[PDB]
Parts: sequence; structure tokens; C-alpha cells
Amino acid sequence: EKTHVQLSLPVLQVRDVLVRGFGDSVEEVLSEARQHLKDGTCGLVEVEKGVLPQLEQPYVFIKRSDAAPHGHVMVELVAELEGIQYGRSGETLGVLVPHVGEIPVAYRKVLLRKN
Ligand SMILES: CNCc1ccc(-c2cccs2)cc1
Repeated sequence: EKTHVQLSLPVLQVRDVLVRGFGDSVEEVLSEARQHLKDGTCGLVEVEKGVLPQLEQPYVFIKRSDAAPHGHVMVELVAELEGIQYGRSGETLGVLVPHVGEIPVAYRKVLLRKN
């Protein structure tokens, strides 16, 4: 199990997302996010004004962890619940959500730390 894995994540528009979060506690959302990333069933929503209030907390963000092998920006997971974050990292790339067949607008290449 390598420390990092290259993934191409489907980028979803928030209004298309059918399942708006991964669960109900910080530990669950991180766990489920990781399982969906493993299974190829995880999408990414880019954060713009109006996005977060349309998604369910706790949130799972991917944040930049370094400073980009082979096109894939190195990232790690950080969860947020009620204004508190669980992890510290760099800039947010987006919020992770389950992917259940929505049509993406792009794919985002990342090198994800499995931590
Ligand atoms: C290439 N697809 C295989 C694979 C994908 C993702 C992961 C994980 C992501 C986060 C924790 S495990 C592991 C294996």
C-alpha cells in the first residue's frame, strides 16, 4: 500500500450531486471518503460562493500538501465540522462527495496521500 496514489477525480457541479456528503461524524466522513476513493466512486466539487451551504457537513476537503508529479498535485484529506478542521494543510482544491454516476465537467488529477 503505497503512501500516495494517482487518481483522476470527476469534477461535479454542486447542483448535480445526488449524495451530498459521506456521513455524520468527522471519523466517518474521512473513512468513507477513503473507501470511495479506493473504489473509484468519489467526485470533487470546486468551492465557489454558495457551494458549501448546498453540501452536507461534516465536509471532506482535499488540500494541497506539497509544492506536482506527472500532472497530479499532491493532496491530503482534511475534514471540517461546525467551523473546526481536523488536519492542517494547504489550499483547498475542492470538497469530496460520493460519485454515483453524475456527468462531470472535468477531471482533476491528484496524488493523494493515503493517511
Ligand atoms: C488506483 N485505484 C486504486 C486505489 C485508489 C485509491 C486508494 C486509496 C485512496 C485513499 C485511501 S486508499 C487506494 C487504491
